[PDB]
Amino acid sequence: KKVVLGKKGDTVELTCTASQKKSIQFHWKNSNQIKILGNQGSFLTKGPSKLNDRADSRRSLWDQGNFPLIIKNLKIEDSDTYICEVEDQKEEVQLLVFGLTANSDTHLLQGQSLTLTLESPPGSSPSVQCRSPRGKNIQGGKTLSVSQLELQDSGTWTCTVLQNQKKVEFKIDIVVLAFQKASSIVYKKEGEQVEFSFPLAFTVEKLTGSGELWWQAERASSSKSWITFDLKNKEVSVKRVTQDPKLQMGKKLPLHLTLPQALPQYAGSGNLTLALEAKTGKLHQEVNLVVMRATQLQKNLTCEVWGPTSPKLMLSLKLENKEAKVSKREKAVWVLNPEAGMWQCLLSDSGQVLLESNIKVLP
Repeated sequence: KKVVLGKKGDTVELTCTASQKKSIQFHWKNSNQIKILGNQGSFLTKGPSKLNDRADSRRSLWDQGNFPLIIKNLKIEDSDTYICEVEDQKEEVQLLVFGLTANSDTHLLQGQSLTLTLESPPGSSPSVQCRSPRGKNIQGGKTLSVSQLELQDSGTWTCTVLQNQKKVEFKIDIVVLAFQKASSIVYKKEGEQVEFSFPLAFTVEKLTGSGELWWQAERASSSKSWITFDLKNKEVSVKRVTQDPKLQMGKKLPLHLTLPQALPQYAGSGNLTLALEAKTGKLHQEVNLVVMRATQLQKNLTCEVWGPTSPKLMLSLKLENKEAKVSKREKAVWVLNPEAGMWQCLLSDSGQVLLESNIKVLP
């Protein structure tokens, strides 16, 4: 009742051993008495089975009393019981051949699904467990499906098939393209020339990609504001659009959404959607910009932080020398009546300083 598990397209070696270390008559048959292979003296014979072109022995072991059935390029339909007849005795082995394929041979996107399908012989009911590089585990029988892939799922998945207390292992390479950042965030001040950056992971491929960035300026519901770009290899180019501010873009693959001067109205969220192909999908990665404006009215001052600020942060204005001239939790604080000193406006949260903008007072 011996059981051997094979992999589709692999080779297997089914063993037969005589009592004595000498070459004797042996023959391999299947469960329907179809001759696979045997010897005639020292010679190999092959029977009229469907295995004929893929069956062999190792004749260098026959003088050792070993008469193996080697089957290459295993097919699912090679699953059968095989019998070696040697010295008036029968040695029985059940071969079960499995195959395991991803439903996609092409690179996948983050958030897209992955489905593995186990090819199995009639009358077998195996369990399957597969594990991604990140440790994601999926279990099943015929089909195993992960709803949403993570970037960290890219690489070699290891799948174990369990059948008859035996197991066999499949390694499947999964390739997906994903952004290397979720919410990028830049804290600048009325003036500071803003830069943004969203990287990928090299790739080639033909006619392949273009999308655009969308922005929700703070208060200025005046949306539909954007920039459109087409890509091909290490070549990028603005399809058209931009307008509104002077956003400049690069000619080179490592995308740099440039914002000439960080003016106050350019604060808010944004989604940079990328979508290429062969068998498309669309990447996304968030973008956000905050601005701080430290400016003394007349003999009295004020400063304010626009954009995506947290209801957890604080703002403060002091003349650096001495401590807190005004501390608070909001985006538009004021300090009426300042004294000479190179004042610092401070935006943070918890403790670590986020935005810092210096400015002096006169008398």
